[PDB]
Amino acid sequence: QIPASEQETLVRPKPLLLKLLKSVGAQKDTYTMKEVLFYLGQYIMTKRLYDEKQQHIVYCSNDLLGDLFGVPSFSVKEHRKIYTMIYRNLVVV
Ligand SMILES: CC[C@@H](CS(=O)(=O)C(C)(C)C)N1C(=O)[C@@](C)(CC(=O)O)C[C@H](c2cccc(Cl)c2)[C@H]1c1ccc(Cl)cc1
Repeated sequence: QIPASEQETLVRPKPLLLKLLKSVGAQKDTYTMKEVLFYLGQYIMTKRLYDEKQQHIVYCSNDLLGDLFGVPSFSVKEHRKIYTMIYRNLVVV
């Protein structure tokens, strides 16, 4: 459904997203989506907003991530929706 070439595209996170990304990776002016997805994913795991015990759902209503995505929770398996939420927070280069 989602082509792998999409992970090579270049983007610039908006201020709030950049704040989240910097807690897990070095600050950069331009990121590849592969980088954005990893840092976002790593932020979710280190903060345990995703417990492998709780059937694929990430709970973020008590986190900045919830403010970024505009939702209290979401499934890690519904990738199309994740991309749409992430793009609301970045600008394509
Ligand atoms: C928070 C969970 C992270 C950890 S992880 O792999 O990124 C890693 C362990 C490498 C940090 N994560 C996953 O667990 C995965 C394996 C969940 C799944 O599809 O079964 C993949 C997921 C992912 C990867 C690429 C693109 C999308 Cl939209 C989602 C990806 C993910 C990345 C960002 C967001 Cl916002 C949501 C889910």
